Amino acid sequence: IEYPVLQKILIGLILGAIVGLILGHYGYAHAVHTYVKPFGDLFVRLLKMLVMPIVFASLVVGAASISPARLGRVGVKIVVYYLLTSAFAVTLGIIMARLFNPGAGIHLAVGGAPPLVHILLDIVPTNPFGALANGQVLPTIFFAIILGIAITYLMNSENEKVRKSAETLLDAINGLAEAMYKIVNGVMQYAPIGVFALIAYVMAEQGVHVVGELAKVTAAVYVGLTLQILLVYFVLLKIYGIDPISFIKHAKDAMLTAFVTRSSSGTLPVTMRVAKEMGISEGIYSFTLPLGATINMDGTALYQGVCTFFIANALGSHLTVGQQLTIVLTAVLASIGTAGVPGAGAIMLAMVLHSVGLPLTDPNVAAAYAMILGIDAILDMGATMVNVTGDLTGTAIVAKTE
Amino acid sequence: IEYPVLQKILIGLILGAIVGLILGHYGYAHAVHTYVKPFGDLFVRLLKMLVMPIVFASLVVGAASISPARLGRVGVKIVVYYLLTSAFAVTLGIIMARLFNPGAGIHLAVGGQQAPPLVHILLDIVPTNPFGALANGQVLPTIFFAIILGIAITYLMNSENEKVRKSAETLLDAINGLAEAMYKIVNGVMQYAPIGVFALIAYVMAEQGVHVVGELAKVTAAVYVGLTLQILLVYFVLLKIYGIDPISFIKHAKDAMLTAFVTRSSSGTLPVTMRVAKEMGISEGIYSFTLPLGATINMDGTALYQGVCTFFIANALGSHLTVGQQLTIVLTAVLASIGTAGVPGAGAIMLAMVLHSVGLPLTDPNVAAAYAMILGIDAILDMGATMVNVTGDLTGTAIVAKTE
Repeated sequence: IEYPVLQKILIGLILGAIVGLILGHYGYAHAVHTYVKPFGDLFVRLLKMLVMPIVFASLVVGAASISPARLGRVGVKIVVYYLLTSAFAVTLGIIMARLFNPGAGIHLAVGGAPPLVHILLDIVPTNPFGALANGQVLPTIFFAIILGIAITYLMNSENEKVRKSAETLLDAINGLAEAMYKIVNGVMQYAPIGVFALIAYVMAEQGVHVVGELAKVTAAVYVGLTLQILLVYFVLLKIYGIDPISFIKHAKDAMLTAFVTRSSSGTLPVTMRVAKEMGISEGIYSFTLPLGATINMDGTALYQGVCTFFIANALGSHLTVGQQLTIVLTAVLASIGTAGVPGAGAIMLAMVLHSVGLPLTDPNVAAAYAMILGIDAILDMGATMVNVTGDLTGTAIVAKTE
Repeated sequence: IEYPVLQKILIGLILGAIVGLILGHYGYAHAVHTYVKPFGDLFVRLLKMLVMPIVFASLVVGAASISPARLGRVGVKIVVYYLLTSAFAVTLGIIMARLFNPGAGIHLAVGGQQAPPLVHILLDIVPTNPFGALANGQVLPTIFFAIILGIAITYLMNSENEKVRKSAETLLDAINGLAEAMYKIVNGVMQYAPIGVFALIAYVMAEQGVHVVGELAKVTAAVYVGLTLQILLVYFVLLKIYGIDPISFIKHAKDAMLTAFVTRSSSGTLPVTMRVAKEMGISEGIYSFTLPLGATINMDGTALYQGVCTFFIANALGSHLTVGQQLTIVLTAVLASIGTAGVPGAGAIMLAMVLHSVGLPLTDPNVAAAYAMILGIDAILDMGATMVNVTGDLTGTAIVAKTE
């Protein structure tokens, strides 16, 4: 139950990727799935477990921070933060989708409803207890904020049974909040097993596919986001003090979980614990790391920039070069929010085709789309890991302001 | 309601193929479907209409032929006929699938590397209610009844009673009244065949023509010339070798092939297919039992389409395909549905079913990807495969006929 720290993770990752990529090439991809996968799950399981308490609890406490600003500000900022990162991510994806040209081997050309208001009203839960119980991040967010603001106001009550109990609750809640961070490390001790087993399977069952013209989308994603980290985030970390390499130092574990869990929200326990140990206050990170996981577009903007190209160019089309954006922007904007779920990228890509006019019925549209689906998991890992890097970057910059 | 004969069809076919292929390239493939298709259907409608009477009626009469042999023989022959044509079709498909090599642009490899009873389909041949049989479609149980009825009528005529010998005639005549009546309609329909043909391969070229491009087109080559080579090298070799004049055959079988190609439906063309065997001069005692039992037992098409398409997939997922061990898979495909190859789109189904057997299931999103390309070209690869099946049906008939 001992041994080296987060190199033990990197020992799992590289050793897994190799043993999986090998094992699926020799076809046992299924056998890997029935023997290895469940240790990879048990990791995501234990992380998921925490996500609800660790968010709800932390954010009642995170409304002990100055309410009118802080939770009125920052929200204004971190929104405008993602605007100016997603903007850069879009043009970094398009200019990666021209650079690499994934549409040469195919080459096979075939011709050719959200209300918002009834999703805005969904933010406000009608039963917070249910909210928590039955998953749900973004209504639990809204409650916790409204609770901790209410508690704040109870402490300034001239009565002192009230001022009394007010404390009791908030403390007891912080008991939980803290308790969970304690577990998040208990889990992390199983993270090398979890990582090894996860990208063992994910490399067996979709690695072999990363070959040929399919691989030419994986290039423009993986180096396209590698360039989002270096050229857009570090440029923003450099320009706001906080030291770029000391950042990766601290954010090591949240990125290696985001990459492997492939789930933005499913890593928030680790994501948040890195912001504690980094030294941001709960009053910021408890509201910008969850509202990040669901509002962050850096990933989808960069994956449906190069994948949008791949399809438009594989059915042998111009793609209105430089009018890529018209489609890529409209994709992001169709689900500005709720990009946290794994596999979500594939869904919007399909949904865009409904808008493009090329419906998934056209058996060659469906053919090209199915190739992306044999590679989506690899393209999802990188997109989430660059999302949760972008989440902390957004946090640590706004934090070191307000 | 007048004008030139079957050139009017060829005027529809070439003019349609051009106007459709053009119209779908400019995207109106849907608009072609909502305006043109329904005149193309109305042709297949009217033909379908006849298929039940014209088979049932014709085959009761076709048991006026000498029963113990003729319907005991020929059946033995025409079975063994298709054995030796399908054998040749298999090796003509494989040796077309190597010749053209459809698996170069993809090239996109995914690992892997990895139920019919028959007896409960044999017992389905015997209907349990002939009336229903007829009513609710069903060719191959209506076949079995009609044969059993006309044999029974034959035996009633040799009855020493002469009310019996009397009514026996009445029925069989009245039935031949129908049988004939239908051939009369089959020309009434044919006068609408140029409109039908134009409208059908107008749409079929709009909605799947544009796809016949690149590596997809390299399967259409090895099908269309692969079956063009079945006609010339296998059927004419058998027509030459059995008297019946090869070019005088196409003369007579012109209309049955241009319907089979455009209706894409083996059984859906039997009215025309049969009328060509009347006007060719075979007896009902043969053609009424070898053209329907053909439409459902003929494999010349599927053997040649799932020879080159089986390759395309095995080779597009970048596999050896065990060259020369193609047959192992191609034979087992044909043999999985020896029968019931008559339905349109059937070829696609077995191709999928083979992958279940190969070990590469349709779930594997690149298996499903390559398969989906074939599905964007299936209709074009179906027209040719049915037209060469119904050419092989009449060839089988006219050769066995000119024997027994």
